[PDB]
Amino acid sequence: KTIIINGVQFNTDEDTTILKFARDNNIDISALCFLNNCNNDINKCEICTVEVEGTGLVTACDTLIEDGMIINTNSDAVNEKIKSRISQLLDIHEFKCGPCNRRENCEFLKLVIKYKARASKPFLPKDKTEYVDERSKSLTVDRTKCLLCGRCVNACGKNTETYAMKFLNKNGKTIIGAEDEKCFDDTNCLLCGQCIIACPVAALSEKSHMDRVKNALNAPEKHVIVAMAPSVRASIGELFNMGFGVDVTGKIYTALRQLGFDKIFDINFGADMTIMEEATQLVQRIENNGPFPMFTSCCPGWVRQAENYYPELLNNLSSAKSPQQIFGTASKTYYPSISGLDPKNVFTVTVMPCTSKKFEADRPQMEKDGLRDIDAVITTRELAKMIKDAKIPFAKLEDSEADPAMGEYSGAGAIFGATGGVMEAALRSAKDFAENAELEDIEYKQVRGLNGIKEAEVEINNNKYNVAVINGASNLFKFMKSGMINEKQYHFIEVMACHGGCVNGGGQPHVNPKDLEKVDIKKVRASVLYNQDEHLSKRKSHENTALVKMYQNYFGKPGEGRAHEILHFKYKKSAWSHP
Ligand code: 402
Ligand code: SF4
Ligand code: SF4
Ligand code: SF4
Ligand code: SF4
Ligand code: FES
Ligand SMILES: [Mg+2]
Ligand SMILES: [Mg+2]
Repeated sequence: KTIIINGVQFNTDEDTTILKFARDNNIDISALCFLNNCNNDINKCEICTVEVEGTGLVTACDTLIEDGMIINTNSDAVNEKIKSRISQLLDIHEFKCGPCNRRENCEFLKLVIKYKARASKPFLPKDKTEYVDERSKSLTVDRTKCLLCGRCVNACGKNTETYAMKFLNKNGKTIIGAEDEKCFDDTNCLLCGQCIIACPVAALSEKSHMDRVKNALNAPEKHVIVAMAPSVRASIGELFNMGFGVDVTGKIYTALRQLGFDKIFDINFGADMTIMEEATQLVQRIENNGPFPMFTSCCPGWVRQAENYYPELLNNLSSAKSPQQIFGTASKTYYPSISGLDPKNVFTVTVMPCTSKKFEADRPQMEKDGLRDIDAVITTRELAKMIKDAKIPFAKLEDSEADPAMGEYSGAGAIFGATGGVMEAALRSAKDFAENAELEDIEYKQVRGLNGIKEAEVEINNNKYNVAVINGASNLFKFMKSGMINEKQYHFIEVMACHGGCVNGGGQPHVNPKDLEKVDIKKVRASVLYNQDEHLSKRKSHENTALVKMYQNYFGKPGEGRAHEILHFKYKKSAWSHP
C-alpha cells in the first residue's frame, strides 16, 4: 500500500495501474497505444515506460502497483527508451505534417515534439498507392501514417464486437485492415468509423466527399442544398477552440451561407419526417397487433449489422427512411414543387457525425427518376476543414437562421442525436396518434443516458407496451445472443451502432484521450440537444408547422399511399441458397 514515485511517497489501498495511479496524482506519464482501458498486447508501444527499482523498465499502462514499489518516471534510462521507440515509429512514418488532416490535433506529433525524436532514417515512399486504400464509400486507410498501435482493432472489438478491423500479415509485414484485405464495405464491417475516432494519427479517415461538394457549389446550374445532423451543432465548435458543449447552431447556418450553399435547411426537419412516418407505422402495428418488435432503421451502422448478422430482422425494421434519406427524397420532390427548381438541378448535401451515412447515401436504390435522394455527405470534420480553408472566422460569426420550408424543427427532432432520442421522439407522437389526443407529459427520461441496454414499459391506449433502447453495436449483440430479446415481448426497439448515439459518431471531432478523462464527451454533446428540446415551443414532430404544411399540401397522410410510396425503404434478406 506504500509506493514511491519520483521520490514522493504515497499510501493507498487502490488496486490499479501505475499509469492510472500516477495520472490521478498529477504525475505525467506518456502513453500511446493505451486507450479504452487496453493497450496493444502483442506489439506494446512502450511509450508508457517507467523504471521500477529492483525490476527494471516496465510498461506503466498494464503494470499494477504493488506495495513497496519505487518508481522513476523520468530517469535517463526511461527517456532514452521512449525516445528510441518514437524514433522507430518515425522510421515507418511519412512525417509531413503540412498537408496532413491531423496536423492540428495529432497525438503522435505531440509526442515527437515532447521527446525531440527523429527518424534514424526518414520514411519517404515513392508510391503511396500501395499504402492507401480508398475503395470504401465510408472509410479510407493511409498506412504511411499507421503506427500499428492496435487502437482501431481494440476499439472495433470493444464498440461493435465484430472485429472487422484486424491485424493482417501482408507481404510478410504487419498491417491493419479488413478480413482478407478486402474493401471494408464487402465485409461484416458496419462502417461506423469508431476505429477512426480511436486513431491517434491520420492513418484512418473518412472517405472524402469534399470535392463532390465543391464541384456542385461551383457548377453554375446546380442549386446546392445543405442540411446538418442534430449532433453537428453540438460538436463542431470543439474544432474552433470554443470548448465542449457549445450550441453553435446559428453560427453554422451563417458559415454555410458564407461557403456559398444556395439553401440552408436542417436534417432535424427530416427527423420530424421520420417520426411522422415511423410513429404512424408503430400505431398501425399496435392496431394490427403485429408484427412485433418494430426496430428503428435510421442508423446505417445498425442496418448493416442486421444485414450481416441478423437478416431475419430486416422485415422487422420500420420502412420509414432515415432522416437523411427521407429529407433527401423530399428535397427532390416536394422542394421543387415549392421553389420552381428543376429537380435534376438540385444537389443535396448533408453534414453528418457519421461515416456510415456516406454508404447509406450511395445505396444504388436510394434514388427516384434518376435522382439521388442525397448527392453528398460530409462529416463534422470535413465541414470544419471547408470552413477553415475558406478562412471563415467561425467563433466570431453572428447567428442566422435556416430557411424555414425544410429547416424548421421540433424538440423531438432535436434529440435524435442522443441514444434514446429517436425512442423518446417517436413515443411523443405515437401516444398522441393512438389516443387521438395532445398529451402534456412528453419526457421519457427512462430511455435516456449511457446505460448500454435500456428498457421501459409504456402504456398506449389502455395497453402496456415494452420498449428497448440498444446503446451501441456490441450491446445489440449482447441483447440478441443472451436471449434478452426473449425474456419479454418487445414492441418497439431503437438501435444505435455508436455508444452514446450519433453524438459519438465516427465522423465527429477527435478529442485528446486525457481531455477525454476530463470531460464526458457523450453527455456534454448530448446536453446541447436536450437543452434545445427544453426551450423549443414545438416539442413533438407532428407540431412542426412547415412539416404539417408539406404533408397537407404535397404528401398527404403519412404511412399510406403517396407517403408510403416515396418516403419509405424496405431491406430484404437474400433467399435461401446452397452453398
Ligand atoms: N439520418 C439521420 Fe439521424 C437524424 O436526425 C443523424 O443525422 Fe444521426 C445524428 N445526429 C447521424 O449521423 S442517424 C441515427 N438516427 C439518430 S440521429
Ligand atoms: S499523422 Fe501526425 S505526425 Fe504524421 S504527418 Fe500527420 S500530423 Fe504529422
Ligand atoms: S467502421 Fe466500425 S465495424 Fe468497421 S472496422 Fe471500424 S470500428 Fe469496426
Ligand atoms: S490505423 Fe491508427 S489506430 Fe489503427 S493501428 Fe494504425 S495508427 Fe493505430
Ligand atoms: S449511431 Fe449515428 S453516427 Fe453512429 S453509425 Fe449510427 S447513424 Fe452513424
Ligand atoms: S501505452 Fe503502455 S504499452 Fe503502449
Ligand atoms: Mg494489455
Ligand atoms: Mg453555386
